[PDB]
Amino acid sequence: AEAWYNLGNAYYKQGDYDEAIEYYQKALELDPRSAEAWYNLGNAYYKQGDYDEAIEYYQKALELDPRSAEAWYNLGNAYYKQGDYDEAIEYYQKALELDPRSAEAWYNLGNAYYKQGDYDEAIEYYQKALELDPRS
Ligand SMILES: [Cl-]
Ligand SMILES: [Cl-]
Ligand SMILES: [Cl-]
Ligand SMILES: [Cl-]
Repeated sequence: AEAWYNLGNAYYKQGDYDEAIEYYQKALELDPRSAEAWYNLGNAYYKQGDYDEAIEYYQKALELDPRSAEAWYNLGNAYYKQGDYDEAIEYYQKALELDPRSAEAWYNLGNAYYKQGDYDEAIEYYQKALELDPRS
């Protein structure tokens, strides 16, 4: 499983996402408990703009490792890309539970409320993002 997974990563690093997907799937066929293989398979589909597959595979990663702030944040991003702003808020909130000092998560939480027309909530979360990164 380790050699298929790292072959997938060597493709992913070059932006060869079709091949990354092929080889991550071979890794998972052999070891389906690898949170990291599911998460990176999700990432390869995300990079291709296939958000339905990204969401499916991030959800599997997070079943195996619910302490992955990165998987929560990227699941929020995949739902944001689909215009599902309440699910973006749901998963950004989980990422911030695990890393309250993530300027990126505060900012994207702000952008989900902005897309809903809740501009005062957006202001609140952009203010938190700027408390952490005043040069953004
Ligand atoms: Cl992970
Ligand atoms: Cl889940
Ligand atoms: Cl929604
Ligand atoms: Cl919160």
